[PDB]
Formats: sequence, structure tokens, C-alpha cells
Amino acid sequence: MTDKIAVLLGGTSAEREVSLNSGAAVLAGLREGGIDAYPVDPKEVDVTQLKSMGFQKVFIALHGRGGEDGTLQGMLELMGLPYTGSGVMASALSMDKLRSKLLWQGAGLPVAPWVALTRAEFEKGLSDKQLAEISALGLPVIVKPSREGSSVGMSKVVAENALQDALRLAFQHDEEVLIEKWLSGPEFTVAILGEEILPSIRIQPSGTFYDYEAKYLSDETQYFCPAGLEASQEANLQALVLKAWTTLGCKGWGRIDVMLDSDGQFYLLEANTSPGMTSHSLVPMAARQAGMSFSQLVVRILELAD
Amino acid sequence: MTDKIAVLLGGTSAEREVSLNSGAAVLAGLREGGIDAYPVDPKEVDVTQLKSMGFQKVFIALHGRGGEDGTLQGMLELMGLPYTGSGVMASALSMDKLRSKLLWQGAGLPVAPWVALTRAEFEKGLSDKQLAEISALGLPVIVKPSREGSSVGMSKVVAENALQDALRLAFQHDEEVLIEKWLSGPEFTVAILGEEILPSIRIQPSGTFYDYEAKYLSDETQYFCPAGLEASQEANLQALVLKAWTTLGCKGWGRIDVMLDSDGQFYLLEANTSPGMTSHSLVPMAARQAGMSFSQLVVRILELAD
Ligand SMILES: Nc1ncnc2c1ncn2[C@@H]1O[C@H](COP(=O)(O)OP(=O)(O)OP(=O)(O)O)[C@@H](O)[C@H]1O
Ligand SMILES: Nc1ncnc2c1ncn2[C@@H]1O[C@H](COP(=O)(O)OP(=O)(O)OP(=O)(O)O)[C@@H](O)[C@H]1O
Ligand SMILES: [Mg+2]
Ligand SMILES: [Mg+2]
Ligand SMILES: [Mg+2]
Ligand SMILES: [Mg+2]
Ligand SMILES: [Mg+2]
Ligand SMILES: [Mg+2]
Ligand SMILES: [Mg+2]
Repeated sequence: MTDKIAVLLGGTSAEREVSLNSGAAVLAGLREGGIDAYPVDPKEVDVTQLKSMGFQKVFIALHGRGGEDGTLQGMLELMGLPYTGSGVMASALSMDKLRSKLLWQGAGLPVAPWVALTRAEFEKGLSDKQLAEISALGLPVIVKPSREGSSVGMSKVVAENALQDALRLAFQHDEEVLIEKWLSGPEFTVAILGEEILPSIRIQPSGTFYDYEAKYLSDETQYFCPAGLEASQEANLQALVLKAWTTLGCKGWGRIDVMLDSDGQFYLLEANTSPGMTSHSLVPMAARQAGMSFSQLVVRILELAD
Repeated sequence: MTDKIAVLLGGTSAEREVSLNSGAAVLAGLREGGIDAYPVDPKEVDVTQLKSMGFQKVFIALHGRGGEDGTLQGMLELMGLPYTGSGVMASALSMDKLRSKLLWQGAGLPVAPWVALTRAEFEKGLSDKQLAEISALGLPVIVKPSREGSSVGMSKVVAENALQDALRLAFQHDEEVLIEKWLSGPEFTVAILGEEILPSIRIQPSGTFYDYEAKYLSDETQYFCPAGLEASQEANLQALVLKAWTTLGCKGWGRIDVMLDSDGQFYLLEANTSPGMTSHSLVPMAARQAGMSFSQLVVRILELAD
């Protein structure tokens, strides 16, 4: 028999609905490519049983903690099943925006000014030190959970009083949250596939930022691929993303989000080590520009597994 | 029945023999403490079977990659067994000295000047930029694998022409290697147990550095607990270790290694998230100074598990 592949999709994160759609697309692409692939939802199926169930390899189409944060990767490593995407460390680090930012800053790479807060600090009241650091960011700011995706838990803050409500929202999702200087844009994303950096994308939301609706449920978001930069700036963006990728230790495939600010410089937002694969998703757009069918894309991601 | 605890020991890393000794001590301390503990060696026993075998919780007494680097933690998380020490991210990060250093530098914490190299770069010939960066460290330097323990693969380089052999040695143990400025010492270590920072230890090897023989097989190494610092410097050391610990995201217990340099300042070397527990080991020494039996120590570590 040829290899039986499990496409892991759904799960129980805030990105479940997106993952169900990513997995649906991946499953079809793999079967179209001649791969004996089957959908497996960890919400329904105990994933510690995959090997016992007869699977040879795993395509990870989960998003968020418990699929994308090193935990599942560790289990698959010990079970001895090859799997797509980054290993334990790089998956855990890429999920943790606070620690990605620290790593990248330690490496001399460009990141937006920011303040990190814990839920325990917020509950008690912030120090004068922290309040001064927050004030120095100016307004607006963006507030985000450290370990989410799909713009879950995020908001733009334009008044000091409402920072509290933005923090409360983000703290529903994580015990660690980031307050970041608002960047002017424009916004970009760059997909990586093995050793190939795919054509860049410029993303233009119709509203204040690339929120959940703008990502998955809007026909108003615009996309430009390649991004339409001057050749030197496209080279600058590619070199930045490659250094960010290598600094985190990522492998296989992924997507790094970047924005310009008013100073004309690129800033790193985050890396994603199990990117969206839906009809609205960005890695498929870059791959299409690179002359790949969606089927060719997913077969390639699978071939790259250990 | 009351809970059956698996003490994981041995495994297949370069630190196997240390781990067999750590686990032997932990097993006895747990049983003296009234805990129904059993030794389980992942070299002999399929660790994916622990829950099936009837275990309720796991005491990790493994050292090195595959017990200490987040992989096993991920498996245990998905199996649903509580386990001792740090989670997936902090274990993976603490094992990766290169990425710990970047994280800590990003956070403004003191780390020795260094250069990181990959094995592929070394095989081809280093760039002029890399050669210039190595020269700027001066001599002597220490060379270490990124992801080892127990001083495995490490050497001091006092002459330019001996750097290549030191690099070749370290590259036997990891594909990523660090060249670091030689620090004058003295050398310290600080153990963390839950929220408690234990009494500091000053370590005085008889030779060039605290090598494998000095760690595990010598009656010549000297230890001072507490470290014998002035009150203000002891406070400084504790504050630095606590910030390093929290920046990594570690939990449960662990030990951070620190050295003075000739400027009189402390520099962070690394964190260890599954510390040695042998008769030569440091966490037990700190615990004894804090008025605990070894049995009380390991019972507390186990109580702290998820
Ligand atoms: N500092 C900032 N200033 C302005 N806009 C921002 C900033 N940070 C993030 N954004 C906006 O918020 C969106 C989501 O932020 P980010 O990519 O950091 O987190 P995410 O929720 O993990 O996204 P993903 O779906 O890619 O996983 C960005 O695509 C961008 O539109
Ligand atoms: N930059 C340096 N200068 C001088 N000595 C050093 C330096 N870095 C490390 N050492 C020496 O080498 C020893 C081991 O280094 P380090 O703690 O970084 O790695 P390790 O192999 O993971 O140790 P462990 O058994 O604690 O896990 C230190 O205890 C110290 O004696
Ligand atoms: Mg994301
Ligand atoms: Mg209010
Ligand atoms: Mg639609
Ligand atoms: Mg994003
Ligand atoms: Mg170590
Ligand atoms: Mg002895
Ligand atoms: Mg050490």
C-alpha cells in the first residue's frame, strides 16, 4: 500500500473554523495530487492513536496553540511519524509573539516598539514604569494576545480609557499580551516553501486593520502579488524575511507578516508556521503567482516532511 | 491505589550516564517521601505507552535533547499526564543556547559577546564577515555546541590556529555552535524551585573550566553555598536570575548558570530545565542549604506538576 496521510484539521483553538477550511482545501489538493489522504479532527479523534490507526505521515493544517505551538510536533516526533512544517522549538517560538520579538530584537532585526504585560500585572494595576512605557508608544496602539492568530483578540486603541477594554479582550485569549506602536502600513506578507521565497503580497484591508472579517469573510480586501515594490525594496523585504525565518529556526514552509511605517522602514510582525490554506488565504495566492496549482503546493509541503 | 509515578531516566543522549544517576537519586528520594515511584528508561520502554502502563504523573530526570527540549513535554501534554518542570516552549528555548542568548540580549540582559556558526558554513569556509567577528572576540574564547549539557563538546581556545579543531569537536555534537568571549569568573549557579530562589552556589573547578570530569568525577572541585557574595551582589545575582527565568518562560524548577567577568559584572551562560540530581549535583546542594532533605526537594518538584 502507498502511504496513508492524515490531514489534521479543526481542533479546539479559536482558529478552529479557519482550520476546518484549510484542511478541507489541503485534503482535496492532496487527493488530486494522488496522495491517499484522510481528514482527521483532533477534537473527535485522539491524535496519540494516529500510528495505531495506520497513518504513515501527517499534514498539519491546524492553527493556533495545540497544533502550531510545538506540542503536537513533540508528540509526532516521539510517535515516529513525519509531519509537515517547523519542529518543536521553531513552532513554539513562532506562536509566542512576545518571545519572537525578543529574539528578533536580540538579532538586530526591526520590530515595532512595544510593551509586554501579564494578566496578573493588569489585575493589580500597572507600575508607574509600565505606564510611562505605554505613554511613550503614543496613540494609536494595537493590542494583541501573544499566542493567537487570525487577528483573534486584537484591537486598535485610540483613547486611553479604552486601552483597558482592549487589554481585557486580549487577556481573554492569553495571559501575556502585547501593546505595540501603531504602524502606518502598507502591509505585506511573504511565504516560504522549502528553500524558495515565494512572490510577495501587499494586503489592503478596507477598514482599520486586517481583522478576522477582512481575512476570511470579506470581498472588500485587496491583494497585490507581487507587492509592486521597487526592485531594491522587494530585495530588502525578501532579505529581511529570510533572516527572520532563519533566526527563528523554521523549516518546511510558513509565512511572515511585515509592515512599513511612516519612517519608510519595514517592521516584522510575526511568523506563522501553520499558515492558512483557505480560499481567502495568502500562501495559496503566492504559490499561484509562482505558477503552482494548489495541489502542487500541498504535495510539495508534504514532500518536504522529515 | 494512590498515584503511580514514572521516573524517566537514562534515555539516549550524551548525558545518559548522568541521567541514570539523577533518576536513581530521584527514585529513592520519592519513595522515602511516600511516593509510589518506578524507574522507566525510554531507551528500553516506549514512552508513548506510559498512560497505558498505568502511570498517573511523570518525574522527568532526563538530560539533553529528547527529554529536556520540549519534545517529550509535547508528548506528555497530549497524553494528558502531568509532568515536572518547564513546558514545551521554555524547555525548547532553554536547550537552545543560541536562541536563549538572543532572547536574553533582546530583553536587555547581560550575555557574553559571541559568534554563532552553522556546520554547513564551517564545511565550506567561513565568510570574511564571520572571520572578522571571531577576531573581535579576542582570545581566549570558549567553543560550545548550542544544544548540549554537562560541558559535552566544549573547549577553551588560547591560540588562533587551534580554533578549527575546537569547532570541529563542537560540530560533532550540534549543527549550531557558539564561540564566546572567555569570562574570567568566578562561576555561580542559582536553582529555582517554584517561586523560591534557592541559596546561590559558587563553583571553583581545579582546572580550566567546569568540564565533565570536574562536574561528575572529581573530588577536587570546590563549592560554596551561599556563594559568599556581599549582600548587594547576592541581591543583584538573584534579581538577574529571576528575570532570566521569567524571560524564558520556565516553570516548576531549574537552574541558571552565571559567571562574573573581569569588569565585575554577571553574565548569563544558560538555563537548565531538567537539572542534574546526582551526588555531585548542584540543585541538591542549594536545597540542603535551604534546610530541605533531598526527599523533600523531589516531593516538592513533583507537587508543582500541572
Ligand atoms: N503594530 C501594528 N500596527 C498596525 N497594524 C498592525 C500592527 N500589528 C498587527 N497589525 C494588523 O493586525 C493584523 C494581525 O496582526 P498579527 O499578524 O501580528 O497577528 P495574527 O493574529 O497572528 O495574524 P495571522 O492570521 O496572520 O496568524 C495584521 O495583519 C495587521 O493588519
Ligand atoms: N564564556 C565562557 N567563559 C568561560 N567559561 C565558560 C564560558 N561558558 C561556559 N564556561 C564554562 O563551561 C561550563 C559549561 O558551560 P555551559 O553551562 O554554558 O554549558 P552546559 O554544557 O550546558 O553545562 P550544564 O551541565 O550545566 O548543563 C561552565 O560551567 C563554565 O565552567
Ligand atoms: Mg499569526
Ligand atoms: Mg472604561
Ligand atoms: Mg468568502
Ligand atoms: Mg498575522
Ligand atoms: Mg546546560
Ligand atoms: Mg564521585
Ligand atoms: Mg551549565
